[PDB]
Amino acid sequence: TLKPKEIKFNSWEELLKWEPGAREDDAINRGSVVLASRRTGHLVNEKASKEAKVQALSNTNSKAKDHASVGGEEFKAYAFDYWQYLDSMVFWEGLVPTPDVIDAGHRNGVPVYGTLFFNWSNSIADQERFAEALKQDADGSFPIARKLVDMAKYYGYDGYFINQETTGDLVKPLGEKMRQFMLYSKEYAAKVNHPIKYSWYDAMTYNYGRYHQDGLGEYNYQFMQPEGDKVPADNFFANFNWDKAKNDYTIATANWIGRNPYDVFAGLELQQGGSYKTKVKWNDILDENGKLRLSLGLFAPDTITSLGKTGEDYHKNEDIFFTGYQGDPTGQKPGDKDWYGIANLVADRTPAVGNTFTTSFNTGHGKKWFVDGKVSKDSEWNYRSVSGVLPTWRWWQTSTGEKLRAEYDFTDAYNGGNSLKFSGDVAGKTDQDVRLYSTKLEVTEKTKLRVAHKGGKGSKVYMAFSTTPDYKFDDADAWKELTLSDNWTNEEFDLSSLAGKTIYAVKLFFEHEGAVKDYQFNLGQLTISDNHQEPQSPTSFSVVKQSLKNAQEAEAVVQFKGNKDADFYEVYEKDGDSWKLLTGSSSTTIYLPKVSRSASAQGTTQELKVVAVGKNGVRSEAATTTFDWGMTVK
Repeated sequence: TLKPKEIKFNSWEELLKWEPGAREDDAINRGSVVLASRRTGHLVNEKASKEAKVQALSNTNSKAKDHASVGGEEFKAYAFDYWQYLDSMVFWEGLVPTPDVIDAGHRNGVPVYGTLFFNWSNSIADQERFAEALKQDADGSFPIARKLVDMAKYYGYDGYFINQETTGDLVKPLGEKMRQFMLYSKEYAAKVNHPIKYSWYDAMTYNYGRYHQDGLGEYNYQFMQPEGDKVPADNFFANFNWDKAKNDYTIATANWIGRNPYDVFAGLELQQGGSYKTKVKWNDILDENGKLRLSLGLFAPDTITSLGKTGEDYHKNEDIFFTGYQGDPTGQKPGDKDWYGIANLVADRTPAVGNTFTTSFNTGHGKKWFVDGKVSKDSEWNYRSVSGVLPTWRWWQTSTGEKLRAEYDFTDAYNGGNSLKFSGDVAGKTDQDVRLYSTKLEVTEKTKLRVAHKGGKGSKVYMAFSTTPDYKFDDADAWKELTLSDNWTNEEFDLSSLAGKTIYAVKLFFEHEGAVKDYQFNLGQLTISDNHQEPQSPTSFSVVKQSLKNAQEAEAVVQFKGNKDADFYEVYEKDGDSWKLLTGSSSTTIYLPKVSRSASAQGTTQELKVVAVGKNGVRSEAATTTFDWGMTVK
């Protein structure tokens, strides 16, 4: 079988038999993107906290029977892009996160954890499964802990969330061994130079089996207890029935043991709640100033995909959840709403740091895949490995009058599945802006700006940069007017006049001199970089495996050698006289679910190509190979 699959073990015996590289889909299942660094920018909301954090517990993947661990030929997906408000993402459905989640999170500077779940049960089988995980070697080391760390290192993810719901007589005496399993793990992980973190569900008490405190208290503090300068659980997930007293108790307990209260994440039951419709006791967790006194644990936020019928709906509903009903991360919750947007309460972070930043607003899914403004893949996909960096703010807008609607555009894009679209009936003379990205980008004599865009008829449009951390746009050398036309254009601007300065934010600015019915402008790509070169072509490109369905459709896997300048790679087939994109991936091993030929295809072979897409947004030259069908079509 060629299709890569999620990694699951039926027993601890099977896990102990695990070895790096010993599975046929290992080359594909490894994460390929290193965890990016992030900056915390100037606060944009008066009620947001730099202390309060957010951890998502997400069922990230399709549950369809034969779904691939990389994604699939379907638009609808948990195409998460609100990384800027997350501390970490927990892959809820299994032990080993998939490469599409790992790569997406890491590009955005968010660590990704697997889940170690012990069944809500007191069956002897389950208590034994639990005891067995804590088996020690002669030395007191934990062989299961080693395999967990070895896998985190090999597949390239950042640790585990432990949900220990198993209870009973065999479970009760194992509090210290559970605690030492976590401490041991982290010692071993530091020794293999791949440190991990643990997060811990409020379930198993130290001495009394399963009992949720809905908080940190007298029965579970041991799992957070400092051991010299180390700790067992890094993060604690409080059960959902917290209130004012329990939160007070949590804070008191954390403080007494010498832990930061913000390492406790108050659970929100978003599955039974219905995402942003969840009835949260905000009054119990916000202080007198309207500010979070604990961190927030999002249970099953992926639930939000079921609130709307389309992929477009997914993003619009995520907006309500993460930015809030007011629709601007600088604004306050509306008086007629109960839900606070995460941005209302928690500060954003940004991976746009260094000398180079690029994005084409790739959300990791699409109805089509565009290549420089032209349809290349004329059909639906989700391959979240290629998820890029979407706007920090959705949407921070000011206007002398009315505001354009900002949204994702899945009908037209420059590169990937979507652009950003700004549209509305402009009623009269107006100046307005859309502040898009928080950044920390160092400008040199070599720094250029590349912007791909379309439309804007009836306006002047500019891109402007703030060269101060407080996001002021007062620098005359930091404004570039765009040359507008009705088709996609990609323009380059010299930033050398800003050499020695740092860019902290990116905005668009719009001027309309009068009314404009049906106004529309699209932003399709944004790059700030001191490198304008094509990355090297991939080398050693071949079909390594194939499986034909018939003379016109096959699965394949391809492999090649890439380079450090590549962000991700695109694979295409030649369909008659037209190159058409198949898929993209951060990896150098790539599954092709459908290589296909038309009824009139000539010969017994077909050309494929792979292209590196640079960290600077520039494509390499293609590497090519020949897929051999072994047969003609007719």
